[PDB]
Amino acid sequence: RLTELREDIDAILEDPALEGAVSGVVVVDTATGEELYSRDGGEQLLPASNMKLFTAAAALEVLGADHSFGTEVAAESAPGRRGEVQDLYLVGRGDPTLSAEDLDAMAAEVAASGVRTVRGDLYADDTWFDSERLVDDWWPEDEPYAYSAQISALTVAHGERFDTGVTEVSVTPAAEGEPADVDLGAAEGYAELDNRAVTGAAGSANTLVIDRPVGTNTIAVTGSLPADAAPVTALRTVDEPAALAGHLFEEALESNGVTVKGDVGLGGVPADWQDAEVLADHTSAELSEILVPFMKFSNNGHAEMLVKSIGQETAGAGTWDAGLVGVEEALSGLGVDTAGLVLNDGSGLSRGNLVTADTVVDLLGQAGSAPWAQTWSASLPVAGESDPFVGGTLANRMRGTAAEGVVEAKTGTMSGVSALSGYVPGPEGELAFSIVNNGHSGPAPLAVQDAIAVRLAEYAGHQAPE
Ligand SMILES: *[B-](O)(O)[C@@H](C)NC(=O)c1ccccc1Cc1ccccc1
Ligand SMILES: [Co+2]
Ligand SMILES: [Co+2]
Repeated sequence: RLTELREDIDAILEDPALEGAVSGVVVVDTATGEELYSRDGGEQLLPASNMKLFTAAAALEVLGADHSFGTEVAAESAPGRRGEVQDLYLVGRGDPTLSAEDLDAMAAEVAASGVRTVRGDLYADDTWFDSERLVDDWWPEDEPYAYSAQISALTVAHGERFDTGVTEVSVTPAAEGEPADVDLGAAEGYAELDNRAVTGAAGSANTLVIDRPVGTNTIAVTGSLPADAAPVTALRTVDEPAALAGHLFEEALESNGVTVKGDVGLGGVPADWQDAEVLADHTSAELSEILVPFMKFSNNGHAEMLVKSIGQETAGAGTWDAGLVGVEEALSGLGVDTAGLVLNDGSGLSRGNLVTADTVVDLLGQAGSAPWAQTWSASLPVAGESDPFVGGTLANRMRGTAAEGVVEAKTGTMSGVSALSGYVPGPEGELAFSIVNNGHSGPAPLAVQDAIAVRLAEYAGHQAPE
């Protein structure tokens, strides 16, 4: 095809959805190196979550595909005869998957290694990273939601998708007139609850709202929920994620016969502790396994944690500023030319980011030529696949088309921003593309993205199913 394929994409790209918008669309054969389509490939645009590609590759570079994260528990000395200690520390070192059950097993160890009592205070130590909890230009009004999760070294991850810094809020109706039962889940007895919610008559106005008023650690429920309606689970953030982890760990300890007589709160392992006793430790799966629930579902926590991890590796500075310089650096070292990159964050959430479709495709190029390449591939959503962990953010797109089970792309979405970028493998060769829609006045031009994606899939020796 080539110029015929060009014509096909030229046709797609006029669509009345893309009215008033800029679009970096770039296609390259991995093998031939040749450029197969270009348009505004050098234009600066916000990537939203496509930023994640840059973060993922950097992290792979700087930490290696087999890097593992640690949590541990420490006291100044071994427990004393009746099984006692003074202060006690739960210490995060950036594990983006540390779970309530992981906490449990660590508690069980503290018991197993002799401790009957924490006769002083328990600290949640998250100082491996700085404590700047949110990016300069993140929007305040987003904060209660999961994707705006606070960023902290010590952070508990909820459910199999390892969403950090949240709690699940359960809202279950009673009967018409009667109020509704609200659970804060993991955050119970950590965050405040202000339940003004009320079950309404069956099949009526659903007007429920689960909020955390800016600057507070209070879950505000308000509005109505119909009696016949199904129970609403809902993911919501909390302030100081390490304090929550502290609280959960108190719960864990007491639940393993370890009494905690003092306060729970934030604290760093003191410098005057030269022979600290590591009573318990946990180790996350290596970075390879972590990239999946990260990239599949586009997890902001993980991204921004890895930036601060890149920060700690290259500079010993668990900080966006260093993490970010260590991102630019990593990439330059990968062959990627970063002239057009503007880094504000690692997830894409920052409006302050900028990219170009060549900078993307460049990166895609350099990535498939890598010791890690394979694990990089394993992270990206694969179109039209039911199983959330295969489909990721593309599970419900390009179904029953050439691209289904073929195209390896990464999504990026925001009020005025869309993006699709990855690999089109197949019989007639591998292929690499970037489509970065920006400023479109309506809904995210997903039809265009998908229509182009299928085009390439056919171009690779695939057929639409029947
Ligand atoms: B990325 O997936 O573009 C990511 C940075 N976007 C968000 O986290 C985001 C921004 C604004 C509103 C909602 C969300 C969540 C989201 C949006 C699309 C796909 C996945 C998650
Ligand atoms: Co509790
Ligand atoms: Co096929």
